[PDB]
Amino acid sequence: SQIPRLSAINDLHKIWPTVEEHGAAIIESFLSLDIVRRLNEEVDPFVKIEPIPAAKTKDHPNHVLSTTTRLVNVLAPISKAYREDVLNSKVLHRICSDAFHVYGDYWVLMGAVMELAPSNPAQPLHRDMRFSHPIVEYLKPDAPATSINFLVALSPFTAENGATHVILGSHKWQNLSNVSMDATVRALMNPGDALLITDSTIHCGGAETTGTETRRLLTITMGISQLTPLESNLAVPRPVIESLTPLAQRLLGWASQRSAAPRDIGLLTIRGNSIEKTMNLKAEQPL
Ligand SMILES: CN1C(=O)c2ccccc2NC(=O)[C@@]12O[C@H]2c1ccccc1
Ligand SMILES: [Fe+3]
Repeated sequence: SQIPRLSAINDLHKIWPTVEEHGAAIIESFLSLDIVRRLNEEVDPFVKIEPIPAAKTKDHPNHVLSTTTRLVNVLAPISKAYREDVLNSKVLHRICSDAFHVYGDYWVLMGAVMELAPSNPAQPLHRDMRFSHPIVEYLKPDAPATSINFLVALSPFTAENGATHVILGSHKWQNLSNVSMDATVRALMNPGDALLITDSTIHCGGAETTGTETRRLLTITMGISQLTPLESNLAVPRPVIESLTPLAQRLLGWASQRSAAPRDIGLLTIRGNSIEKTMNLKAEQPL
């Protein structure tokens, strides 16, 4: 059984139900080729100057990613396509509101570009969030997923160049005895396609075998606003923040948040008022 593939336009209402059942789905043409081009252009130089994940110069080194991975997060200050087109994706927001309605508001836990050098080895099969949010492991096994991960191809995903592996149905597994590469299928994707998984879906980046292709992706981890993001936008210039939509501002932690509790008292509030009301935060102001 292969990963179900869905149209971002026509099959919109089926995307989250598909992931909820099978643990993965491919959203064909999630981002247009044009958004992909612009995003690639914008992040290019920052990918190039990015050192190894556990570089000695970092005070939060990432010891888990391979030395042949480059990860660049906090994309808003770096990319117009990201902070405008991506953060406002209608497809993304329908899926996220489908997925997280039982909990309340959601935001970006991390939006990162990942680039894999030629001959990058495959990752060990894993679930996300275990190196940042121990709390997730203590949730009841049937609790609705508290984060999901959009893995957006920014270049072709082939079997040959290390397209992602997923184990369909593994988001519901409790006993991990059958975890093996034998159980996986591949996410073959064109640029702009997206693989959508939950935080319980067992998956791994694939082994790059050509020795010449450089595979790149945009990973967008969306999570309930009750969970702390992996990345901070606190240092993003106010002019940039005030160029965004109110929705994009909330996704980046520049607005208060709400839970779904009937008499919700809110998150990140200030003596009963919102961040944005308190700071008189403007929105949609061109730079
Ligand atoms: C270390 N890590 C990440 O840096 C990461 C990167 C992008 C998006 C999410 C993310 N979160 C993770 O939990 C984790 O896929 C995890 C993983 C496990 C094993 C091997 C490689 C990665
Ligand atoms: Fe992962």
